[PDB]
Amino acid sequence: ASHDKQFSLFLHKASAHGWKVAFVLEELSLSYEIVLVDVAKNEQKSPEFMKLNPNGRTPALIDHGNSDFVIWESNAMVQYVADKYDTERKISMAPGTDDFYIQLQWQYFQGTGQGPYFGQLVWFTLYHEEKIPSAVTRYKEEALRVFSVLERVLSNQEWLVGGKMTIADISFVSWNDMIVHFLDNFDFEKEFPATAAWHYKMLKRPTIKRPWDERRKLMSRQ
Amino acid sequence: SHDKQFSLFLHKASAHGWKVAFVLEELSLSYEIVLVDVAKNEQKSPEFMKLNPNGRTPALIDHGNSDFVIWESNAMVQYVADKYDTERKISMAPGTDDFYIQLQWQYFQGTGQGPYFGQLVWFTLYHEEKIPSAVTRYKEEALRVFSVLERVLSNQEWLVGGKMTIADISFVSWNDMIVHFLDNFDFEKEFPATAAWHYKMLKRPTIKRPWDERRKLMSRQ
Ligand SMILES: N[C@@H](CCC(=O)N[C@@H](CSSC[C@H](NC(=O)CC[C@H](N)C(=O)O)C(=O)NCC(=O)O)C(=O)NCC(=O)O)C(=O)O
Ligand SMILES: N[C@@H](CCC(=O)N[C@@H](CSSC[C@H](NC(=O)CC[C@H](N)C(=O)O)C(=O)NCC(=O)O)C(=O)NCC(=O)O)C(=O)O
Ligand SMILES: [Cl-]
Ligand SMILES: [Cl-]
Repeated sequence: ASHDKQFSLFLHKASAHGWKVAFVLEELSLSYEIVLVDVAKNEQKSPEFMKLNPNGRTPALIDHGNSDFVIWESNAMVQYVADKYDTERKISMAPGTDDFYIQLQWQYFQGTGQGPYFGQLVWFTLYHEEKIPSAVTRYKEEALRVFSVLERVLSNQEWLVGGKMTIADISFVSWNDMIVHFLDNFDFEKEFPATAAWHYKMLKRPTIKRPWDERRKLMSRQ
Repeated sequence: SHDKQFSLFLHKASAHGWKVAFVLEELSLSYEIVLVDVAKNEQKSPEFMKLNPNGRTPALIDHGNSDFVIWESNAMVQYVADKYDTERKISMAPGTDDFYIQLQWQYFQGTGQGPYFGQLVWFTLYHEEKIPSAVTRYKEEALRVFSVLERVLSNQEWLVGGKMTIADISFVSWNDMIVHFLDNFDFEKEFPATAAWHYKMLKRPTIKRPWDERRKLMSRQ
């Protein structure tokens, strides 16, 4: 509000979800200011943040270029910015097309399949009040299953939809980079070669590397 | 093998396929239910994985659109509503701000209600080990989901656009299924606005009819 960027992006630094939106904003050359919402201090349950998102979870977006339009759910945030602002369709499918709905299917797989299950692996590994190996194993195996699904497609085609990198592919990047540290003796390239190549190719793009380097800086020992 | 516009592949006990059936009914679109029995691991069959590489129900084939195949229940709903609800009886207009609010709520359903409700069911009934702290974690999360809905629905009739849409409809099947997994739970007493909203939708014949079909199928092994 007291910055001149088109978007306010509210995120928690350790989360996969806000940075995903940042990747897309960078790709689309849209200006944004990050506003940190510190989940470690329970700031996501503050009245201020819950006015933005009644779910009380990060991230959320305010589009100051559209009369301060507020939207949450990281995948819906991505869809909103791509549909409205990716005029040249550099990284998104045209609305209405069959491909748009396949692009949507893949984002729902990311949001409902990758995200919550990766999140439960992290939860039972680090944050649950007791250590439960059967629960950790359940979600470790699920993470590997998710990689296998991606591999089954990406070993046969370059990108998830439309013959080029889109918001569907981009949406997996942050969680995929985060999760490898929670898997046993994990060699990404060895175990899922096509998925690894796809992941690392995206991560080399300066539009994606810059915010990801910023996350690393924010989380690093100051 | 049938003359209906859609083949809807679902598992009878799942919340997700019936949600799609509700929307098909609302839009007077013809469909044939094709059961994929998860109890027999049919969701990992070669035939089904050709439809959905994730190997989870449901999936859709639109025989009115060159046998278009799509999976993820919320994406299936969006496709059907965007393409066929031209009068916008139960959906927001594509492109509009309200479309993205409608999308936000469907993602809350798909990423927030569904997976957490599903883990409650999992740790209650299906996990090899019985783990009280896991059951507690997801019971509390289910109640939290209701509290989010209540925060909104106590102040406005519908989630978006001043009308019942696919956003509201998407919560119905799971909200009926979950209450049997909660202790000492009186929906109306605990979350009065959410309860009234839910019960109103469940009463619609477009929703009750497929839900009664679910009951029928559930009753027979
Ligand atoms: N579908 C939503 C998901 C949004 C989401 O997951 N937001 C997280 C980002 S913080 S990152 C994920 C977060 N981790 C934690 O809460 C651990 C914090 C640790 N104790 C500390 O002190 O830092 C978490 O929610 N773990 C449990 C789980 O995933 O089920 C959040 O706000 N969580 C806070 C809350 O729920 O109150 C979207 O895509 O936008
Ligand atoms: N985001 C997807 C979710 C799709 C989904 O959850 N599909 C389920 C429907 S069956 S219902 C949910 C299912 N239940 C079970 O696996 C127990 C089944 C019992 N024995 C019976 O016979 O009904 C399950 O996946 N429980 C664990 C969890 O939710 O994490 C499925 O195919 N599961 C099979 C699989 O994953 O192999 C969508 O919305 O489309
Ligand atoms: Cl975030
Ligand atoms: Cl199903």
